[PDB]
Amino acid sequence: MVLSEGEWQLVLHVWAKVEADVAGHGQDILIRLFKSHPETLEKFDRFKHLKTEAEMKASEDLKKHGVTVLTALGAILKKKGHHEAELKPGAQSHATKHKIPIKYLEFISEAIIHVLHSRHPGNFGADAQGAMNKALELFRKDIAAKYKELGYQG
Ligand code: HEM
Repeated sequence: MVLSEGEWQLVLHVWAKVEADVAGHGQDILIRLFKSHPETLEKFDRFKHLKTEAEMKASEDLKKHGVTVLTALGAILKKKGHHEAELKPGAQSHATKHKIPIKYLEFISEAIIHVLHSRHPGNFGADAQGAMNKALELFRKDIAAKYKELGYQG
């Protein structure tokens, strides 16, 4: 698939807002993922022990990881589809070290859309959400194709 320039503009316009507070958005998103799909928490040996949202909010370690996740995703989005090289080392770690099924990448995609919709309603109307959704679908498809080349396709 290919996003048009106007689609990339809607994505990067809301992303610019997100970047005013990377740590707070990172936290909101991981917590939304873990609350909505608790099975995903099981993949993190680092956070497996957290029992409530309160504990999650208080974890500086979780917040640090949120920053890491959104910084990597932001570097990919800013490539506007030219992300081949950037994708490769994360596809390999997520496929053979962490073992993350594509299903779970769909789950964090939903969490991202939820949080942006809640925090940026004026910049995240139907057209901007449609563009972000296509950008995340592009990302998942390319990561799925890499998974296949690497032997996981899990
Ligand atoms: C937008 C999707 C995602 C991005 C951009 C992302 C990015 C990253 C980055 C940059 C790291 C650190 C370096 C590395 O190990 O590659 C990481 C580690 C990790 N990711 Fe992801 N990730 C994503 C989705 C997920 C999902 C959905 C899960 C699991 C449900 C997951 C599980 C992990 C685990 C287990 C680690 C290692 C945590 C530790 O430090 O112990 N990731 N991720």
